Amino acid sequence: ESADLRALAKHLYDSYIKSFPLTKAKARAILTGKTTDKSPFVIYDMNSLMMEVAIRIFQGCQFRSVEAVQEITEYAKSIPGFVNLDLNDQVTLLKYGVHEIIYTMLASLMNKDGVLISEGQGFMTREFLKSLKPFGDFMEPKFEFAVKFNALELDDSDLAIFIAVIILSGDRPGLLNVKPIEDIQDNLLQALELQLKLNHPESSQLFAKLLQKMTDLRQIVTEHVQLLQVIKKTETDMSLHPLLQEIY
Amino acid sequence: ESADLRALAKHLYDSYIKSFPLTKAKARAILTGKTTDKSPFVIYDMNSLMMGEVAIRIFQGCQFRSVEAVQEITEYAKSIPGFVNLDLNDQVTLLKYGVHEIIYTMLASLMNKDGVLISEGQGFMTREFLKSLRKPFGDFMEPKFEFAVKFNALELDDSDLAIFIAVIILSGDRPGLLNVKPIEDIQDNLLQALELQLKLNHPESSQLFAKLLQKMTDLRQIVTEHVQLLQVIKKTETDMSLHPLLQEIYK
Ligand SMILES: CCCCCCCCOc1ccc(C(=O)N[C@H](C(=O)O)C(C)C)cc1
Repeated sequence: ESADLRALAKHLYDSYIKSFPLTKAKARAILTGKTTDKSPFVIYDMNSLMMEVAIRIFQGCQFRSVEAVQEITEYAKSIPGFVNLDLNDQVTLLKYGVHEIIYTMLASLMNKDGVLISEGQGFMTREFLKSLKPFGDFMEPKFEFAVKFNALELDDSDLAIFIAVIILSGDRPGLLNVKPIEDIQDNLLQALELQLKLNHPESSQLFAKLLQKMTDLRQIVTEHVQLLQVIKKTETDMSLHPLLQEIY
Repeated sequence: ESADLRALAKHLYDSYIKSFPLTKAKARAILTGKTTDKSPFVIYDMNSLMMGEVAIRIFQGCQFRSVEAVQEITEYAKSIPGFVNLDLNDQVTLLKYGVHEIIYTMLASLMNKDGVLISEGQGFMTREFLKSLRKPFGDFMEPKFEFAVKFNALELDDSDLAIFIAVIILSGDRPGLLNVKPIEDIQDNLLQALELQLKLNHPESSQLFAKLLQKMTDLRQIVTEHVQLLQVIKKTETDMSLHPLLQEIYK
């Protein structure tokens, strides 16, 4: 029924809005399309940054991603059926799902020339990011993914359902009861297909093309974790990282 | 019109039968009870293999079959409407990156949880025998089996796979492509054809289209994994030759 499908899609949209402060609609109005309201502060070089450095930028993105994990966790609890799953499976779905969501939503904050930081009050250029040490290789593959992903011109109402599809994957390692997970995802996939067909009636096979993006997403995440343990061989020692590295 | 999509599906299935000598339909008839003029000889250990270095012999055997498969996939690709009209470097690029994703898709038709058909279905090599091979080589086929058991649960037949194999070839996110838009135009048409085919062939099968497309992630990971394993071999086995066609596909 278009009935419960449209009703599920509005439910998820409203919950997405409540859970994520910086929407895509708002990031775009700030980005290359600019409201004549308040320009963000631009970080293009060391002196504008001041106004290790590659390590504190790295650490700042960790702080932000820990915040996002909690925004995504509350969103997932609004997906019908998610909280009725086995508690271990809920934890497993979030553990393996959260990077994919982070890089998905980060694309909403990026264009080919940079990424919004600090709730949109800043803008760090793509060029300044490449100009770092081993840390110059972190954000480039996300910019390359973002550029191709944003070419799909999804909006928040589309991304709300797509994010739920990612969370309810079904193939995460260690799940205990796969069936209700794939049952929920089936119904989310149906809602996503109808949502794309009504929201983008002239965008042929957009559903299929969105699903193909999960390929690049999982490769991006796989690639991110390998660089993450490469720097466990640059930063290594001393103890005044107390509960800090515990929180991360 | 849906009528044009059915004709596209029929064309591709017809070329598939012509290009691939061992279909899933024949593989499943050999594997299951069915025909007993098709019963394979089973290789599960050294002496049954001796009756049909060992690890390397088996690996050169896989290499030859792989080269054979590239030739068959290449023949199939030329039948995909528009493929031969595209720029040449791109045809080559599409084949370079598509070939192994297709080989591991079609290899599932030859697999069950216990082993894999070989020598055009005359033989069956056990999954445990392949895993007991010396070190680097015991690890080649096991992720392939793991993929196949999940992929075979979709219950696709050759007419479904013909269209899916064409979707894979005509990607357009392949590294180094010159003109992406004519590629995506073909793939869009193929995706409509796949979508209609699954809805008609598997009517009671909810969201099979989405589930099948999601499987393109597992294929990408298997190739990536496989490429890492081959780097190990090139260093431990300096007296061993990869095939030129396979060398040029890998970079
Ligand atoms: C069907 C007639 C010949 C039977 C041989 C069956 C052996 C299983 O089929 C395989 C097994 C492994 C591969 C494979 O991954 N080959 C690798 C590749 O081309 O990347 C390496 C040989 C390089 C390809 C085909």
